[PDB]
Amino acid sequence: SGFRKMAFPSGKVEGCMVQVTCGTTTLNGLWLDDVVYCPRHVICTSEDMLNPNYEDLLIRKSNHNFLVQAGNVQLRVIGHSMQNCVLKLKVDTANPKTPKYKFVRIQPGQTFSVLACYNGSPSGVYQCAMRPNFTIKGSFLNGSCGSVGFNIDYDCVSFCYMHHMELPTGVHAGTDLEGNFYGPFVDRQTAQAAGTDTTITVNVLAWLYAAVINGDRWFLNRFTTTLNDFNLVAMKYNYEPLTQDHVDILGPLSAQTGIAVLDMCASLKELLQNGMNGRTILGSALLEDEFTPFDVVRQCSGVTF
Amino acid sequence: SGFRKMAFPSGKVEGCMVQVTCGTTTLNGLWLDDVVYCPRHVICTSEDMLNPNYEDLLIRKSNHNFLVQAGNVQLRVIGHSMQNCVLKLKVDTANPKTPKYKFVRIQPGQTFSVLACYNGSPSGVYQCAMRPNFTIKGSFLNGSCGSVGFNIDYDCVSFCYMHHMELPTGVHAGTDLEGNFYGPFVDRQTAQAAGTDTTITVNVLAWLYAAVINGDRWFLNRFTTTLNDFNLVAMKYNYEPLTQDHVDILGPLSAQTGIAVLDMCASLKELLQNGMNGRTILGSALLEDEFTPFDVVRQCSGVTF
Ligand SMILES: C=C1CCN(C(=O)Cn2nnc3ccccc32)CC1
Ligand SMILES: C=C1CCN(C(=O)Cn2nnc3ccccc32)CC1
Repeated sequence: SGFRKMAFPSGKVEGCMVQVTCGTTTLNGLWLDDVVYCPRHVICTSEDMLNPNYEDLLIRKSNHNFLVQAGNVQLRVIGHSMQNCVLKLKVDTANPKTPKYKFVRIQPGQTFSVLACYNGSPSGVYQCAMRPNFTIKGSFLNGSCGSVGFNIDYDCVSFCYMHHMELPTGVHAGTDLEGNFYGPFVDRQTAQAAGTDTTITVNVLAWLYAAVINGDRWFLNRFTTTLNDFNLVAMKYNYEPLTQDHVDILGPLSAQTGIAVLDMCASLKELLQNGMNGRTILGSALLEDEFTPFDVVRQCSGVTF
Repeated sequence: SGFRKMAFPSGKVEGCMVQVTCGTTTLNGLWLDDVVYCPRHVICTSEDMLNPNYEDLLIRKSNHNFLVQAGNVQLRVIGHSMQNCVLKLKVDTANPKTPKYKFVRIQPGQTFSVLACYNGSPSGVYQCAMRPNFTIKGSFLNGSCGSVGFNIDYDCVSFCYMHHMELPTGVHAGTDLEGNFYGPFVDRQTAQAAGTDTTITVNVLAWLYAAVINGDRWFLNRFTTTLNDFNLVAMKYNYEPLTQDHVDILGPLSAQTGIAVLDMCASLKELLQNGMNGRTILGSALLEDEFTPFDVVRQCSGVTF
C-alpha cells in the first residue's frame, strides 16, 4: 500500500538521448532507428527569437552543420528535414538501443513521464499531466529543450511530448513528435495566451478512489448526487464537466471499492464546497488531478514493463 | 523554471534488477558484479512469518534452491551467505550492466529514488525521504520486496535502501545493502513501534528557497528570528531542531536568493503559526519536507549524470 506520484522507469528513453548542436545552440535530441528528432529552434540565434523565419534559417544549414553526439560517439548526418516544429536528422547508424516505440498525440488530462535532460544527458524523471489548456507544469531550465515525455505499455514506449518553450508565465509548452504544438502556441519568444485552465475532474475522482484503497476514508459521506447537479458544482469551481465516458472509465475503481461513481462525486462536491478543514488525503492538502484512472489501477495492481 | 518531485533516471538500476525465487516465494534481487543481493525472507513460508528462525531456514537450502532469473537468462548460483537481513547469492557470471556503484547508509532526512519492481521487472520510479523515525512512506505492493533506493552522483550509483516490510500502519521499512535495518525494525510479521516522527526542518527551508527562486514569494515577511526562538517554535510543531550545520548547508540557497537563513526561518515560523490561509506554494498546500538543500540546488542548476 501507499500512493506516490510515480514515473515510468526511464531506462529505455535514456538510451535514446543525444546532444544536438547547430552553431552556438545546444539542445537534446531523440535518436530512434536512424533518425534524430529535436526542436527546430536549434537553428536560431538570439536576434532570431522574437519571430524566426525557420525556412530561411534552415536553408542556410547543411548536414555537416548539425553536430550530433551520443555520449562520446559522434553521429554522421546524412539528411535533414523540417516537419512542423521539429527537425528530423537522418544519421548513418541506427541506434542500437532503440526500444519498441510509437509516436502518440495525447489528449488533455492524460499523464506522462518526462525525462529532463541537458546536453544529451539525463538529469531526472517526473510524472506530470497535460493541462486542459495544453500546457504542462514542468521543471525545465535553459538547455532542456528536446527532452521528451512518454508512457510505457509492456515493452513499448509511446513518445507523446517534446519540450520546446517556457512561456513568460513560467508554464511549459511543447509538441508531439511530428512537431505539432499542443495548444495555440508557436516557437517564438513572445507572450502567448494559454487561456483558461481547469481541474481534471475524472483524475481527482480517480485519486479519491486511490485514497480509499489506501485507507484515507474520512471524506466519504452519507450523500449522493446526479451528474447534472455535480456538473453545476464543477462549473462553479472551474472543474472539467464529468461525462458518462468518464463515469465508465472509473468503473473498475468503483467496482474495487464498492463506492458508486456518483457517491464519490458527492464526496468531491462536499470537499469543493467545504474544503479539507485542515486535513490531508494521501499526503496532500489539495485535490490532486495528476493521476488518471488508468494510473491508479496500474499503481494499485503492480503492472510492470 | 518550475519545481517537481524529481527522481534520478533509473536506467542504471533497471539493468541490475533480477527475480529471485526460493520455494514458493518470489521477490526482487540486485545483481552487481557476480553477487545478487535480496531480502533474506525469500526463504520463509507463511507458517514462518511471525518469528522466522532464519539460520535454521537457511540451513535447509542449497545453492540450487535459489532460482535467479534476469529477464529470460537463468543465473547459476555458486554460493550463498546471509549477512544481517540480506542474502548474498554468488553467481558464476558478472552482470555486464553493472554500473559504477557504492553502498551507502544514509541519514534520516536524506532523500533517494526508489525503483519499484515486481518479479524482477521495473514498475515505476519515485523520490522519497527517509523519515526521522527511519520509516519511508512508499508505494509498495506484495512482491516489491528487494526493490532498492539509490542516489546518483556523476556516473556512480549509491545504493542506500532495500525494501523489506510494510508495517501494519502502512508505512515501509527496509535495510541498507549490508542488510541492517534502518530503525528499530525486524523482519517479522508483527506490530512494531516506529515512534515519534517529526518534520525535516532543513528540507522545508530548502523548499521555501526553491519557491522563491521560482517566484512564489507571498510568504516572505518583514520579520527575522533567532535560532533559539525558532527552535522553540519547531518543538511546538514537531519539527526537527535546526542546528548551525543545517544553517551552513543552506548557505548556497541563502546566497543565491539574498534571504538570510534566519529571515527564512521567520517566514517558516509565521507559516507554522498561521497556516497557509488557503494559498499554495509550488503547487502544495502543506509544507513540503522531501527536498534536501542539495536536491534544490541540483534541480535548480540542471546537474546531469
Ligand atoms: C523560440 C523559442 C521560444 C523561447 N524558448 C524557450 O523558452 C526555451 N526554453 N524552454 N524551456 C525553458 C526553460 C528556461 C529557459 C528557456 C527555456 C526557445 C525557443
Ligand atoms: C517477514 C516479513 C515481514 C512482513 N513482510 C512484508 O511486509 C512484505 N511486504 N513489504 N512490503 C509490502 C507491501 C504489501 C504487502 C506486503 C509487503 C514480509 C517480510
